[PDB]
Amino acid sequence: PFFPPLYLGGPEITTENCEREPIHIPGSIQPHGALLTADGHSGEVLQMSLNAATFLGQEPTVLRGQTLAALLPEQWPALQAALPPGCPDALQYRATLDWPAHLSLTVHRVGELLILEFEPTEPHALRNAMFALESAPNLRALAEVATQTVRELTGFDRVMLYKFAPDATGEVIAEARREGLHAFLGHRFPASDIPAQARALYTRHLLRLTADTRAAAVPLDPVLNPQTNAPTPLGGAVLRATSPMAMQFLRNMGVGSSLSVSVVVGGQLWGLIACHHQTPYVLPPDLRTTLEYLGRLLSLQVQVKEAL
Ligand SMILES: *C/C=C1/C(=C/c2[nH]c(/C=C3[NH+]=C(/C=C4\NC(=O)C(C=C)=C4C)C(C)=C\3CCC(=O)O)c(CCC(=O)O)c2C)NC(=O)[C@H]1C
Repeated sequence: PFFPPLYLGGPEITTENCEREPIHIPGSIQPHGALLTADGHSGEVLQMSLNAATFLGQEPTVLRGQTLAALLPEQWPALQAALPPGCPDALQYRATLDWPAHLSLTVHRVGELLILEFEPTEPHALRNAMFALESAPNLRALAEVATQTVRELTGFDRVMLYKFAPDATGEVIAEARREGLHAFLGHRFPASDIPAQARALYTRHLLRLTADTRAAAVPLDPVLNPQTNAPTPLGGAVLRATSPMAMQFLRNMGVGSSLSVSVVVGGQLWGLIACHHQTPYVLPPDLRTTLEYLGRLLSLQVQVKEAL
């Protein structure tokens, strides 16, 4: 059972209680984007990341109480139509906004709350890349093709296929890596390195990232959803702040930027496409959607090859 988060008197997480960190409700985001939450009926802005002015041109206390009908007149109708009450929380509305300078808008619904993520935005290849995954003659070749394809798409310094054993230990079973990096191929890691609540979250929410492993989280205020007087679920928000314990592991590994995609086989977390960059690095939003698609395609191909 989860500890309370830090803003509800919960303890700072240690290695004795890795699995009890409520990573889905950090009440904070990464600073490379802005997050608002809004009432799913009124469009009233209820919560604001403290950096909202950087991206949206208005202070949190000025955005607070304004409606999405006022703030996003061109998107609000489509947004309402796209994400009705009771729709799946995996369902996304996506728009490209003109900003005086594009801004990618990603929206999902959790209960009666809309969660709005704003971050800056920037097939012949992909088709051949899919056919390459399809064409791999065994699981090892599939793993190698998948890591090299993702490295070519992203430019990440390292792309690993990280496979879970039945005891939830992990192993790097393939990797594409920059010249000069030390090999992790064949290295195994304890189950606690990706604790049980992270594995559960990653079965439902298939991509997460840390753009800068040194960056302080930006608070969401007010931190509790005024609808519920309870924490705002951020498991479906790519801007969600990462566990400080996970961020520290990456810094100690010389990793400035991390991104992973779930590999899901018969509804169980099989592994991760796990990416590192030495330098902080914001993967463009369009490249993430492509990487989510490849994760789904890889998941289907892994299920087939392992039966053999
Ligand atoms: C006491 C808690 C600890 C802990 C928690 C923790 N770890 C994650 C997430 C990840 N850990 C990963 C581990 C590895 N990445 C590698 O490259 C290697 C080895 C080469 C390992 C072992 C990975 C891949 C993830 C997923 C996220 C990512 O892709 O960067 C979480 C969840 C983070 C979040 O989503 O907020 C947590 C709570 N890790 C520990 O090592 C102990 C100290």
